Amino acid sequence: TNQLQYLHKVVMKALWKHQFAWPFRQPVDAVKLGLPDYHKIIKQPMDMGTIKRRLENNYYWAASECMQDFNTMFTNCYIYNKPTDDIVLMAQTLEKIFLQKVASMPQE
Amino acid sequence: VTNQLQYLHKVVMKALWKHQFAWPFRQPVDAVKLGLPDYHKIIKQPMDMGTIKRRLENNYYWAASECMQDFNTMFTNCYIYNKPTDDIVLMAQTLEKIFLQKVASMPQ
Ligand SMILES: Cc1noc(C)c1-c1ccccc1
Ligand SMILES: Cc1noc(C)c1-c1ccccc1
Repeated sequence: TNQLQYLHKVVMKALWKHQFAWPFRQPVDAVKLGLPDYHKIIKQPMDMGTIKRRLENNYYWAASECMQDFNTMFTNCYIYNKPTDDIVLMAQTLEKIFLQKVASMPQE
Repeated sequence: VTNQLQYLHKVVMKALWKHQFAWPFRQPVDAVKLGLPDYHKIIKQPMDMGTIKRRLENNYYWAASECMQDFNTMFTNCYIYNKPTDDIVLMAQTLEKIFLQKVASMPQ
């Protein structure tokens, strides 16, 4: 759709290149990061790499569905991490940009 | 008074305000009442639907994005402060899904 094209080419491209985006471009690697409780707490892992691949494989049926995945990614970060962790501030910044760009999305 | 702000008031806020899970969000978190002495130490910008509704009623917002950021802050505060297993997190997620669904059809 026009909306999914906007989410891919306008919203995602703007988040992806951001200086705080690198932790969110691929799944959380709990082994590498040494977080053995990560998958016990976060039951629906999500990241922008997964979202981008879904957008490109025509996985989504509606823009809302893609937006839900972005939300899961941010929510997972807030739920798992300590409120004072830098990663929370990084998610908040990206999330604010996501909403700004979503506000200008085409209507269909 | 913009087309988008009207949508936020008449479609988004209308849908969320009356929801069966909305009650904890209709007024600011009362840390004294709930016995949460650390709430304001962790959450620096409290937000709730009553405040947002008032702002929409009183033409406080200059742009739809500003209102959208208030909704987002309300939900994000809830995910950051509470434990992963708290019911309030599920309630917030249910409301936020509706928020995103409706926002996907907001006028461009
Ligand atoms: C992203 C993200 N969400 O939770 C954690 C933990 C991360 C993360 C932190 C550092 C590097 C990569 C991912
Ligand atoms: C909403 C909300 N966010 O954190 C807390 C704590 C609440 C809350 C829980 C029960 C009743 C009212 C607010």
